Amino acid sequence: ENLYFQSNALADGKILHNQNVNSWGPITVTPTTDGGETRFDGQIIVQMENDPVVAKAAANLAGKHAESSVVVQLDSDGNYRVVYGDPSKLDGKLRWQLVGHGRDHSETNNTRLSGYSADELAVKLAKFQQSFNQAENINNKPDHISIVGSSLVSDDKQKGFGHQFINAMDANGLRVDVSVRSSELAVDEAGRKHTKDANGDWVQKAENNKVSLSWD
Ligand SMILES: O=P(O)(O)O[C@H]1[C@H](OP(=O)(O)O)[C@@H](OP(=O)(O)O)[C@H](OP(=O)(O)O)[C@@H](OP(=O)(O)O)[C@H]1OP(=O)(O)O
Ligand SMILES: [Cl-]
Repeated sequence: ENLYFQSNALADGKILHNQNVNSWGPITVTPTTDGGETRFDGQIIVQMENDPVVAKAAANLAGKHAESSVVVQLDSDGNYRVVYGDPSKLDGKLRWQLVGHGRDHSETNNTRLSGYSADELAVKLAKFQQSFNQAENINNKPDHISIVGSSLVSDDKQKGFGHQFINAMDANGLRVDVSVRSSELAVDEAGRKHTKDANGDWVQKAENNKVSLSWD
């Protein structure tokens, strides 16, 4: 069990590959059925790097709400490809879940998601919104961003990547709520997230491992 999770922890993938989306490996979603109520009418799972753990996590997240999820692979040039789902159905309250490995540890934990600083990520997402909305003729923006990478906010939840990111997103014209984890993070086969607690056990719904940043 813990074997599966440490193997799937979303930190420090050895080979960073975020360039040229056409060269990325595909994903296949296996829709699952036990994931009950979601407040989002639709969501985009944004795969930020070509890594097998990241690809698997993105597919698993999609499978939890297969009918209303779109998976996009998004590269360093801002080119993307829709690898799962129907962008034209995205309506109502939307979430984006960003999937990638956190890297480059500091006193406030990881400083990079899929090779991007908080500010670079915000720029990439703002360009992505513009490009996607015009290519797919959608006009919807997220209400929430869930950061699906390991340890991207400080242990005390006051500093780090998540804070720089929510502020940078707003400075780029996207005011959104952001959920982000201070612990190691992994996604199971049902698309549920598990975090590593203080003892070192992989656990579910540990609120001390997550913070939800908001414009109150
Ligand atoms: O309702 P549940 O089955 O317990 O699932 C929740 C819910 O996700 P769904 O949209 O899939 O229902 C949360 O979404 P919120 O409305 O709270 O945002 C999500 O939180 P994030 O959006 O922050 O990712 C949370 O994830 P976590 O385990 O980090 O709380 C996740 O629970 P699962 O991990 O069990 O899917
Ligand atoms: Cl709500």
